[PDB]
Amino acid sequence: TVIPIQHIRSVTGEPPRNPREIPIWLGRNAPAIDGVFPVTTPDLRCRIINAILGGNIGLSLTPGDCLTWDSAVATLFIRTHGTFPMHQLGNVIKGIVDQEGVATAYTLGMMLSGQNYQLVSGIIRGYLPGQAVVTALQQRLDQEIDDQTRAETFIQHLNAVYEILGLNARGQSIR
Amino acid sequence: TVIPIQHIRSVTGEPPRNPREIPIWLGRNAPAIDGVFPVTTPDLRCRIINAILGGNIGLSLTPGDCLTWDSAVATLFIRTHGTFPMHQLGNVIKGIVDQEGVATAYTLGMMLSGQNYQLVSGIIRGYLPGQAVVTALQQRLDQEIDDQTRAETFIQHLNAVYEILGLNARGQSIR
Amino acid sequence: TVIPIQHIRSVTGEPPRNPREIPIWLGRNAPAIDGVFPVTTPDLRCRIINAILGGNIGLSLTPGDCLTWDSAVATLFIRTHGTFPMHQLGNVIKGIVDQEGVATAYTLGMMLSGQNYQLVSGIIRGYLPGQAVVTALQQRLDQEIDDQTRAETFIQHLNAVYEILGLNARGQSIR
Amino acid sequence: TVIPIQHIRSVTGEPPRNPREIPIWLGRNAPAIDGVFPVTTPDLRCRIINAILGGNIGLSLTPGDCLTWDSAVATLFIRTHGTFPMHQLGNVIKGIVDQEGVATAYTLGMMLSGQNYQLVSGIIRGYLPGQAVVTALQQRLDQEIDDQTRAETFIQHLNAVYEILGLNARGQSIR
Amino acid sequence: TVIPIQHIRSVTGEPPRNPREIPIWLGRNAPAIDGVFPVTTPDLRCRIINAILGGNIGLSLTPGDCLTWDSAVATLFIRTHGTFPMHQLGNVIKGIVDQEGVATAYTLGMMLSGQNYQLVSGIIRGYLPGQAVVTALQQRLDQEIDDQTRAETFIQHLNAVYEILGLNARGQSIR
Amino acid sequence: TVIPIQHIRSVTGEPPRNPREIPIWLGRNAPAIDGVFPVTTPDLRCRIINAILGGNIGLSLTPGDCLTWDSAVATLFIRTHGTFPMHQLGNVIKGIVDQEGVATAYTLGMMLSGQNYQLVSGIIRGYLPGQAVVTALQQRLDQEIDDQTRAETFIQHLNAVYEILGLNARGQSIR
Repeated sequence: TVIPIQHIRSVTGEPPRNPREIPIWLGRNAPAIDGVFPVTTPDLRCRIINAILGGNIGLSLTPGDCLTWDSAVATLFIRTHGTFPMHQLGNVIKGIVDQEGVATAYTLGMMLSGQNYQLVSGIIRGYLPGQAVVTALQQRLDQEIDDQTRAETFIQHLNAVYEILGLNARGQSIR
Repeated sequence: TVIPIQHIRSVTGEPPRNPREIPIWLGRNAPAIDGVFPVTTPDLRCRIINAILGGNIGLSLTPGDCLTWDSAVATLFIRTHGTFPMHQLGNVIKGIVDQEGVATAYTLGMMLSGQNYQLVSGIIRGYLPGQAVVTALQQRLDQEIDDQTRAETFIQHLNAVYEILGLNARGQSIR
Repeated sequence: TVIPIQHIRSVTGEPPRNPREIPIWLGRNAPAIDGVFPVTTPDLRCRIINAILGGNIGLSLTPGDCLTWDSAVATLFIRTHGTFPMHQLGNVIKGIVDQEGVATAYTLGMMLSGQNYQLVSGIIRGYLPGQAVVTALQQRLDQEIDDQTRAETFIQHLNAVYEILGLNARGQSIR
Repeated sequence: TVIPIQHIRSVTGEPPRNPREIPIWLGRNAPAIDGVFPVTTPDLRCRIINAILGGNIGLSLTPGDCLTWDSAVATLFIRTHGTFPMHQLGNVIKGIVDQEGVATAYTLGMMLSGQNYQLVSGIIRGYLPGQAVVTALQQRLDQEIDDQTRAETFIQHLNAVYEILGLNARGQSIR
Repeated sequence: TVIPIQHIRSVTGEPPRNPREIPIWLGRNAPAIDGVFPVTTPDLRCRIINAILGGNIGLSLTPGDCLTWDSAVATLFIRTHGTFPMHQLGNVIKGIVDQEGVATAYTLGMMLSGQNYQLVSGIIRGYLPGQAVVTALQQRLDQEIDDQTRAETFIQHLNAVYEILGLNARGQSIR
Repeated sequence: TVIPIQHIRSVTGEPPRNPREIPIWLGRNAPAIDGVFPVTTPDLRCRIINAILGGNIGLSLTPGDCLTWDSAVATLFIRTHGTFPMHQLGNVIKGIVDQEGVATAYTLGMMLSGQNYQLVSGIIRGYLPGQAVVTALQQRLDQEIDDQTRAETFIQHLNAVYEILGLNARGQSIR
């Protein structure tokens, strides 16, 4: 095969030069890249990741690393931050909430941790924008069946509760 | 099934930064997008929209919100301006009437509103060129049988009235 | 299908900024476009025109408008100039013969005036380049059996008289 | 069905601005265009000329005119110069020998005249660069069996005689 | 086959202006090229390198010189610097562990030295990043069988130790 | 069967205007051209060269002249510089020796000369750096059997001699 790199690299754009911003940059373009091209085999994830990173030192992956987007995003964290990602999940989540917003930090949160709803849910509930929201969001997530049902319906609920109070993704008033 | 994003960007350009300026940019550039690469289902429209807006998780859509290029546009306007933003919808429409004219202000307004004949009809009738037009246009639309039918035959009737009086699109004379 | 946009756009160039000029510009670059990519169906004209004129939602066409290159140019004229009273058809046509010449002004002239031969034939007669050409043309049109055939063979006969006298499209001498 | 217009436009270049230069510029570039992409039908030859010229010029041809490259080059000469190319054949050939030398002027002179070897040879014999070149070239051409084959091997024989005297393509002395 | 050069040449970028900088630039950018287009044979490595470096008849390789990317990078090194004697292998390697770090310098030193594991292991032990690394790495290599296994397990151990101590490739702490 | 002239010409660039400068320009760019697009038959070599030099009939090769790249470049040298142009071939060569060193000069200087070992050997020996270089290279080349052999091993032996004395490519010291 040959990967359509002309296209994939228009969705994504050019990467950040500060190289401990990279795992979060690749983390939040992954959903888009999967729409524009079906990435099925770990060989193609590795090929795509290595193409879009270009000439950066020590930052090529192996197909061993790139089994899921998570596993890859965790491996590029370990080679930049030095630590494992799940020895500072708290600080990383808080840092994203402040720049990008809750629905972003939720998403990267469950890439880095490894689809651990319990933990990431609890760390986020900390950084929600005001007490009122926290109570609102909680009663919606308590009326699902399982924690498997809650990890699909979490963004759907946050987006409904922010409509009522009139806030804007980054958690500021529209009003 | 490679969505050719590089070509679609060649025609539309880059979307704005200030995400209050995204919902109209998407309505304006819609019939260009659809000429380069023709969409068919909601599925594809989702995959195209998300890929254009890039690595933005906050303004990401789902198939549910994308039956039509209008349903997509409406959903984004409620996330950015909030519901019942009637003073702002007043202001985006008054702006267009001055640059473009009333038949453009009508279609963009009706797109951003979720095809709300009653609201947008009302706003435009305050920005028409002079008392005699308002009255002539209304008498024609009142003869029509229901509100679905008025929304169909509005640009039609506005033209007929503007032609008699000898105005061009921007409501200035050609006699 | 797959419309070769970035090739078509290399060949035509950029559409002019004052949009009153567009309609005559889409006429001159038609036989170039048909070179690069043969436009068969009206659905394909719409797609190509819409992608060229970019994010200008004022000028978007439908299959309904663009059946022939001349139908499409006629519509785009109406929207940039306005619908005229018949008594002013003369003043539109004159203008065009000074830019483009008689064969242009005839064709648009019949589109704008419900394809009526008597009116626009009678108007054009006035603006030909010299007495000789006028009588030269008539005799060829007076051998024809009815006004239906005259309406077809008008361009054909006009070119044959301009050949003989040694005149360019604008009706001046080639030297 | 879709011609490679990107590749052909690299081989030719931009057309010259002064349109009395166009009909010879197209004669020089023809045999290279035949190499890059094969041109078999009139309908193809038409399209390639119409796309190269580009619509700023307004020199559109038809599948009747573009039958053979010489018939196309013939037609464009009339619509710029106003005369027939056979009105002054000497004064065209003498021009092309003063810039590009004998082998260009042989090649366009056969194009304009309609493969009239007997005439074009008789004209160019006058403009050759010195008595012994003339008498040396006319020894070789008199040795070959017929005139069909003389017109084939003419440039093959000319390049030889320029070698043995040490002149370049523009008939100047190399030393 | 024809190779996708325009795509490869958009992922790597322009090669540096000083040609002593070229042989390492090519090592950094190898994995990217393998991403765009998987390079399988020595032939295809040659074709790709020769096209990227363009007009340099100076640095053009053959299939002999490029079996593996590490052969090419060595051959290109010998040209741009010159073959140097044993006592100068010190200043070559120290120069590189400063730019790129131990893993790069080990692989090139083993290549510019005819795989002299005792020499290139000895020199690299002076430029390791702290005494506790020097000692930890030694123990792992020591409990291997012979020098041939030690040569092929070196980079495996280096990285394992660098991981525990939490260093990046350039050999500096990131915690 | 399209020759892709836009890809080739993105790697080589635009050939120089002064027709004396061409033969060496095509020598330098030869390996990069066959990197982008693999030639095989003499036919295709002919077709690519004529496409590049464009609408230039004065420098137009035939398949007879194009067995190899070198055979083309020799023939084009003889059309522009003369037969036995030995003062001229002196200065192209000494020129390249003072920018790019002896090993390029031997390779280019050989193509321009149609692989005339004894002539290009002779020229270069008088630009080598110092008397001790000349004796040693000569002894090593003399130990060879045939004159064909000597031209296969010439660069190899230059670099042995150069590497004892401790010189780089450009005849500069490396101590």
